[PDB]
Amino acid sequence: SQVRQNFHQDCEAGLNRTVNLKFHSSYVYLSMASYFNRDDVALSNFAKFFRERSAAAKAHAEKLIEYQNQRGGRVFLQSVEKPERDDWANGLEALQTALKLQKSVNQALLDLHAVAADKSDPHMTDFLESPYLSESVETIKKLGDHITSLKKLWSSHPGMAEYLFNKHTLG
Amino acid sequence: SQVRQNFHQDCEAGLNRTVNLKFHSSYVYLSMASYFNRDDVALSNFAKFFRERSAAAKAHAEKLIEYQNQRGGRVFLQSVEKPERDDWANGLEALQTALKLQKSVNQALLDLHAVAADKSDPHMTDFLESPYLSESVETIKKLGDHITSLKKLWSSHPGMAEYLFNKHTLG
Amino acid sequence: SQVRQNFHQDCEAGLNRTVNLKFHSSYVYLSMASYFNRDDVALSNFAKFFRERSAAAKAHAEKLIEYQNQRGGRVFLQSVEKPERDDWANGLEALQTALKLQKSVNQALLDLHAVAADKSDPHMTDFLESPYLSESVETIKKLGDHITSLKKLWSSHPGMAEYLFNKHTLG
Amino acid sequence: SQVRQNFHQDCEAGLNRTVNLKFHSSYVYLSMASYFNRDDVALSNFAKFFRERSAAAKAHAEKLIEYQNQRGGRVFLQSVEKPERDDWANGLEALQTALKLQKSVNQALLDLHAVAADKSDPHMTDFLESPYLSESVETIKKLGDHITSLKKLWSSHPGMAEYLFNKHTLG
Repeated sequence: SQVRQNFHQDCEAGLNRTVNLKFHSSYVYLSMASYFNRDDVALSNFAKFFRERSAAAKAHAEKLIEYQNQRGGRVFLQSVEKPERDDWANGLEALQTALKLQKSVNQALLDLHAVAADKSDPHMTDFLESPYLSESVETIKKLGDHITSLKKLWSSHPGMAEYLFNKHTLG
Repeated sequence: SQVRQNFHQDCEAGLNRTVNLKFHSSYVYLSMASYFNRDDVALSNFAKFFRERSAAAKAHAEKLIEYQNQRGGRVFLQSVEKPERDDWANGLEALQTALKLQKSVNQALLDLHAVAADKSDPHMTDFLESPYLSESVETIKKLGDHITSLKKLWSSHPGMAEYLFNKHTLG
Repeated sequence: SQVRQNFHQDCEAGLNRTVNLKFHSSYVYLSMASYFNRDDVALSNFAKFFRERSAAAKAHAEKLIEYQNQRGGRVFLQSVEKPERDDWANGLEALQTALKLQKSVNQALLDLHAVAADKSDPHMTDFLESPYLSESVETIKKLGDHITSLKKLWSSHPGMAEYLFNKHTLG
Repeated sequence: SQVRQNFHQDCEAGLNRTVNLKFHSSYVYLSMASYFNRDDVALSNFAKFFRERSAAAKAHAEKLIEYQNQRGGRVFLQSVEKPERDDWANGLEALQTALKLQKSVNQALLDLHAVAADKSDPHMTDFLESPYLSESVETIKKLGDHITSLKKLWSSHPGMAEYLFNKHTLG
């Protein structure tokens, strides 16, 4: 590629693994969003919250593909694995799963950053820092906060907990 | 000082002790505000409430320094002692601590007022009355009211209590 | 903390030392601001300049506390030491002291950055770079410029120097 | 007087002495204002500054007369003594004279306040505190500041001092 410069094979490869990871998390969140819109769950604001999480992950995957092109790397798309579950049990459990999800995605980004730094690619590290890494910690803190608030209410009445939270926090 | 007139040493000294007191209470409130923003506490409106309490105390300290200058007294700043605790347990406890804090600060202001009156300084007593003393009783009554409302809810479920109050009263 | 990830003890500790440092510099500047408002100094724009320096340092300390929370670290506040002097002699001397102050604070930030880099924390280094490090060099250059301009005038008449500068540069 | 209530003879008498005092200070300031408009002095902003000082004193005298009526006391006007000088030498000297003037007027008000307090008249003390006493200290501090700034410049060149100050401070 007449455009490629100071762009290592490992950073190119790591970039492709990371877009698939982003697509998978988006799919996981779409699943949760759909689950909360079931007539037997009916927590519209929980569903709305995960639709946003999904859209954001989808957008990140798309920007990574664009970055691959901008640097002269070549895009290779892999199949997107289905979410691990079809039923998400409840609001607290869905929320807890997402925290783990966000942390493993955050770990992958840190790893990609490390390769970029190790290969001396200041353009990629700068690119990965904002808004990717910053987005991760903000979301993780937000999710962490939500889990704490829901746990408090849960101790009293889980049924009333989800309803109150769905309305006053996610609404 | 070519400006000094009818300004006693004790009122000058008492003024400096009181600014340090104001700075300390501001620091105490900053501590509480930070505590409520912890991912394991997550009571954003409680944090917001104490940020206001802090800013107000900081502002009072600053106006007292200005008053010292306006009268021809000389400002002497002392170190600001750290808050007594790093952990504030919970919403009710933080609220109760603040009531005591506000009352001891209110007592100090009454004492400063008494010295000013005793030294026959109508400018300082007038200055201390509004908005300092008036600010104190308004805040004390507000804090007293909040403690009552939180105690009611607390009897049922503390977890749900903090969440409801954080939303409907402090929000 | 369910939120903590890739956040080292040293970066957490260094963050707490740095907020205390920021609080102390803010206190130093408040002192200078008050000094210039004395009826026997009367350099209102010098006072105004240091009130800004103070407010900015206070704001930085507050953002660092927020960063500590966002990463899952725990805030520990220490006492804030009083400024080294109560009298700042004159405009040039106050200005020179501030340059040293800003440089030692800038050095501390570079040191904190080095620990973050050494521990491989791209989120913290990115956070420290803008706007902290950038704020430091801009302020240092501004202070350096002011000292040069005041020195020129000083050689002729210090009395007239402070008055002219207070009006045409700081005004 | 069908209106008089809790109004002592001494407070009534002290009120009349104080209006004459206010009228005299107004006259003194009119004199200074006129002096600075002389073709051989020509410091228009100094003149403008003293016209304001004059108008303010005149206004205070008028409000005191109104207060006398509102309480059911009876107004007795005395002759207004001419200012002590016709020539005010220069800007610094005029400024210094005014500081003394303002302090002796401030002392008289404190004395009147003391009689009111001693006679247990909360309406008069409240009336004397704002805006009379507060006006006094604000003006005294302002005058004190101006004298300091002018002294600095004076040390270098008095001629240039008055000109610069007339333009940059009083303008």
